Amino acid sequence: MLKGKVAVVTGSTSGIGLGIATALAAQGADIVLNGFGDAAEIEKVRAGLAAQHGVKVLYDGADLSKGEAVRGLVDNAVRQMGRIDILVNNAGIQHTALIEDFPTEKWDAILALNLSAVFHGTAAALPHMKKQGFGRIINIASAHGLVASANKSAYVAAKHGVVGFTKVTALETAGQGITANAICPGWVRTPLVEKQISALAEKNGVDQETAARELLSEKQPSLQFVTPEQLGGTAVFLASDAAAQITGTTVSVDGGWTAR
Amino acid sequence: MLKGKVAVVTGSTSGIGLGIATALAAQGADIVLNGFGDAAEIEKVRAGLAAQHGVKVLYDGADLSKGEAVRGLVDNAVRQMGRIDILVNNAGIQHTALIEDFPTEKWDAILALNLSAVFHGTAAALPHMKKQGFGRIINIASAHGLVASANKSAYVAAKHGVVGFTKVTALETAGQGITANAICPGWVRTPLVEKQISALAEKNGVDQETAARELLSEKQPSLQFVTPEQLGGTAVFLASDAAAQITGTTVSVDGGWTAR
Amino acid sequence: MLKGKVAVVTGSTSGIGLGIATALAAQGADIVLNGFGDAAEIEKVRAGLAAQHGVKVLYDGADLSKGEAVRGLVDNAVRQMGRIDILVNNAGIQHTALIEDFPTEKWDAILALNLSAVFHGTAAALPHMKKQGFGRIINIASAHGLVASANKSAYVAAKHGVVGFTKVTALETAGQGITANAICPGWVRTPLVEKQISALAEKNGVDQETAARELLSEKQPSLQFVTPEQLGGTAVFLASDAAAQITGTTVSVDGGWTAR
Amino acid sequence: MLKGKVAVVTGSTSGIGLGIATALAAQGADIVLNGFGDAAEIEKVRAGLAAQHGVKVLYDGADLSKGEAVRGLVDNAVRQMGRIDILVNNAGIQHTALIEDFPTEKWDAILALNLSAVFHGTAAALPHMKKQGFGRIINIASAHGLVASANKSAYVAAKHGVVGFTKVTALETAGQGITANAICPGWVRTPLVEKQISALAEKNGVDQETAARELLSEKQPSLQFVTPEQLGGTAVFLASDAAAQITGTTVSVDGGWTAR
Ligand SMILES: NC(=O)c1ccc[n+]([C@@H]2O[C@H](COP(=O)([O-])OP(=O)(O)OC[C@H]3O[C@@H](n4cnc5c(N)ncnc54)[C@H](O)[C@@H]3O)[C@@H](O)[C@H]2O)c1
Ligand SMILES: NC(=O)c1ccc[n+]([C@@H]2O[C@H](COP(=O)([O-])OP(=O)(O)OC[C@H]3O[C@@H](n4cnc5c(N)ncnc54)[C@H](O)[C@@H]3O)[C@@H](O)[C@H]2O)c1
Ligand SMILES: NC(=O)c1ccc[n+]([C@@H]2O[C@H](COP(=O)([O-])OP(=O)(O)OC[C@H]3O[C@@H](n4cnc5c(N)ncnc54)[C@H](O)[C@@H]3O)[C@@H](O)[C@H]2O)c1
Ligand SMILES: NC(=O)c1ccc[n+]([C@@H]2O[C@H](COP(=O)([O-])OP(=O)(O)OC[C@H]3O[C@@H](n4cnc5c(N)ncnc54)[C@H](O)[C@@H]3O)[C@@H](O)[C@H]2O)c1
Ligand SMILES: [Mg+2]
Ligand SMILES: [Mg+2]
Repeated sequence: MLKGKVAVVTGSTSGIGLGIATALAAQGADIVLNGFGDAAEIEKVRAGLAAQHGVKVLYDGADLSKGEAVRGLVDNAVRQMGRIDILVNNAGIQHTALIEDFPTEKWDAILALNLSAVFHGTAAALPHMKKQGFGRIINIASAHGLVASANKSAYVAAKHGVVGFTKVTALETAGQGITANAICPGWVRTPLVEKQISALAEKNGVDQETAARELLSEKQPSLQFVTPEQLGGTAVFLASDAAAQITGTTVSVDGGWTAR
Repeated sequence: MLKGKVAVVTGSTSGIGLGIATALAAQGADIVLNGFGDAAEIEKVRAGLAAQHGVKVLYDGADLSKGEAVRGLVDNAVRQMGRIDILVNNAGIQHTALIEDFPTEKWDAILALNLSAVFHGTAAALPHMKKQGFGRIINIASAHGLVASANKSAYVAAKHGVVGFTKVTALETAGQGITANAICPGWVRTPLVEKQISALAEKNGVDQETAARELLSEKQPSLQFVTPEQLGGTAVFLASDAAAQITGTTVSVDGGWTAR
Repeated sequence: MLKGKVAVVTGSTSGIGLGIATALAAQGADIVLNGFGDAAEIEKVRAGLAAQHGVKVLYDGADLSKGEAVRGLVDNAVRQMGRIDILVNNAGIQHTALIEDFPTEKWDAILALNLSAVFHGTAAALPHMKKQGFGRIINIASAHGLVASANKSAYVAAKHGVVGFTKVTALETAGQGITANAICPGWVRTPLVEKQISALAEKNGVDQETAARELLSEKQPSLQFVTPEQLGGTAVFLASDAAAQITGTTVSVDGGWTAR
Repeated sequence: MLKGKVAVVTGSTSGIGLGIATALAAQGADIVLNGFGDAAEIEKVRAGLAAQHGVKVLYDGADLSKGEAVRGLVDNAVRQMGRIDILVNNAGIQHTALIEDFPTEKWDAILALNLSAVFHGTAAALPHMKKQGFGRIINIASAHGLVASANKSAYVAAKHGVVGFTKVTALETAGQGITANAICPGWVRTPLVEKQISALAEKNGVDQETAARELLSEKQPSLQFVTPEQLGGTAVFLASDAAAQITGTTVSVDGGWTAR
């Protein structure tokens, strides 16, 4: 379990990040939620997790496109929660276009959130974790941090960068009670993916579910979506003492995507 | 938990395999132990696990250098235990030499046990797992399934081969309720490693613990050995429902060995 | 240019090996051919090659499924041709079946040729190359030495093993004027592949070309076959002085196969 | 040979880029040089290459930290040279510090040049290359695009990003006459590396060559630096027709660095 520990999960107001925050709360960790969406729904999520699991849950609406706001999220988590044991760098965005059609604003935004926010959050966390002699940094990269798809240049570059950055984090902290690893999921049916399902159904003139199956079949041999609950379990495992010597690596949760 | 499941762990009379078997037993799985050793000592291990964890524990001493014995171990497991849910292919040997000095006899032995036993065990298990709609194949590869060292050609080749074979097992079973993955440890201070520590101590004319630290420092950034307990916890995670979409991949438990 | 250097190409009587042997001949290297087939055609090829490029081209029908025959091929290349500069380990075979249906004989034969022949070939070549202070070992692995496909367990395992073995070869020879690398081709339209195209045509009820394009389309983004000519040019590059510090690595010639 | 072709080589006033430009000029390619340093020396280099190899050589001093300047470099190369056949994305910078000490300005500067300039350059080049039905994009990544070192977070992230980006480039252009690949060098003794040798020398209290040897032995099994001339040869090879199906891959020129 994780009783007495504090976890900050970026982009945990929905999707994968909410599944990870929920799993960590279920292990007894105090939680800092973060991310956008509807404020009433966010408060319900926050109060609900605290009540259900009997842990402290805070919400910090920092916009993680700004480096100082990311560092502020971590530093304020320590101020309010008293420590930071687990940092899950999860917030991310997507945009698809051919490289020559890829707007520079979109390239910049994807690098800022999907890559640079991992840097800033890690930089802010590490002095605390070093003083603690304990930390777990868990970066949510992607199958796209190990391999590529067409039309996803900024996202694939960013996710590859996160994988490299995770390795450096591990090497700088090796032996200090701190590990850093990157979870690399295949498809998870969140709004990030639903948008691309919708696009494919339009392009192909089929219904939504036919597009969903095709999207899966192209990439994911199992023909099964990964779930936020599975990814929460994986984060819980990396946070555990069994994973004390798992550091600087990727854990692919992808139904066979990268095996072929 | 793994109540009502049966796990076979090859080479589980000592070292890593025993740590894995013990961890799975503690989650409530029935266990088939395998490997060599003293009758009284093995029986104490077997009877002690059964009594401690309240599970059935069989010992089958089959020599896994012969394909027919490996398949017979899986057969005997199903015969005596009723089913097979988890196969951990762990038994392995080492031999160090320059490639041009490498005894063909040792090349052959290392491939037969370190690689071919995985094929034979997997082949025997899969029809059961496929009929059940459930299975977990957990191969114990190495950091040497992903990178190399000098003087370990048969071992690196076999372990690389295990990684490839794992991927194919996964693709053949995708979506069928079965996963196959390879745990890739760094240094674990078993007799397999102690022999190399001893060899270094004599070569460099220092004491055992200086040789121990140098063996670690050369490969493993954390400067800490991985433990059988940690690898057992890693196996338990791979066996769990959270890992239902982790397939065809490697899990490096190596203290940063492969990150640099 | 490779004037006054000697290259052994295993399995060079046909397909990829022939392409490599040719390209190296055209660079002024002495050749030892090897492989199976009508001895009249083999003299025609061997003579044609010797005449056209002004090089000594020998032939040796050694069956490389046997360790001592492989070690013989090399030593007899040295006795006859004076030296060995380039060893290309290329001979290999394929067999498709589910793991549980894979005959042990086929498993064993695929390992013996596709993997163990590389060990035996290398073990023999090394003493000469080392005393010479120059050598190039070029292993013909595959995309399947890096990723996997369903139904190719022995092939994928041996080919991963070659990649691993190549790395160890590099490390043991580092700085000694010798490099070892593995070329990893995607689909090359040889009989080894024609066989599989034919099977797919029958399975789907389509002509040979619809089957070929679909085979390509599945794996190879460029939708173009790799050629023995190209693989030959790749071998030539690896043999050049520019590649002096290219060691222990793979060169993927695969039209994008491993990129996604 | 590359007669009639135009190559743009970023940061080719010094080091690896100059080696690559030189190699390409020698094959008959017209060259656009770029980068900083002494203007009189740059002119000697530019006029020298032009006269030595009988090709047109232009200097464009665009500061590639600005995306518009990178696109301007490519667009003006097409304007002044008639076409663009080969784009070598080479310019890069280094800064070493622990993650928590790493200045944001240096993080941003490294991503902008070492990663974003690769996007901007590629984006400008692609419409031209697609029109022409021929293109070669050669990205100078690093061993640090595939593995990590402590204290190099921005550089390792950027270089991993370049490896990912190269893959997406390959997939988007697959079959169209264009390839995109990433050359991944180990140590090359440029001023980028000399600065590190100097810091090591002062850290350890040794002379420069003791520090050079130690920097070498830490990472590079061959104990030999890679040369700009070798990298030029590799670039030339990738520009060749033999590499027409080499796309979306890395070519490691690293003396065994990533093998272990
Ligand atoms: N869905 C998938 O198939 C998939 C697969 C692999 C990896 N990933 C990665 O998982 C992570 C989460 O993705 P998801 O699919 O759950 O997406 P999602 O859109 O459902 O969730 C994104 C979360 O990030 C938050 N967010 C977005 N911009 C933010 C900002 N500027 N500051 C703070 N928060 C911000 C959102 O409010 C939300 O909480 C991403 O990094 C994504 O790249 C997703
Ligand atoms: N110790 C390490 O640092 C390390 C690191 C990475 C991977 N590994 C791998 O982990 C596995 C276990 O290694 P370990 O260090 O615990 O070794 P170990 O020598 O301590 O134990 C090996 C086990 O396998 C059994 N065994 C040996 N030959 C057998 C045979 N022919 N048939 C049946 N059983 C046999 C032994 O009886 C013993 O139970 C091996 O596959 C090894 O390659 C070990
Ligand atoms: N064809 C492809 O798409 C492809 C792709 C990637 C890698 N490869 C690899 O390239 C290599 C050659 O393949 P290919 O397509 O040219 O096959 P091929 O069937 O066209 O040629 C096989 C060659 O090896 C020889 N050979 C077979 N068994 C031998 C033995 N026991 N001893 C000596 N020689 C023997 C044959 O005589 C022939 O010359 C193999 O290692 C294969 O795994 C092929
Ligand atoms: N030296 C090595 O060991 C090594 C190893 C692997 C990869 N690399 C990579 O090789 C590339 C070149 O490295 P090098 O060692 O030759 O370095 P170098 O410093 O000797 O050369 C760098 C070149 O880039 C130019 N440059 C710097 N900033 C620029 C800017 N804003 N706009 C345009 N040009 C600019 C410089 O003027 C110079 O021409 C880099 O991408 C580097 O990361 C270097
Ligand atoms: Mg793939
Ligand atoms: Mg390494």
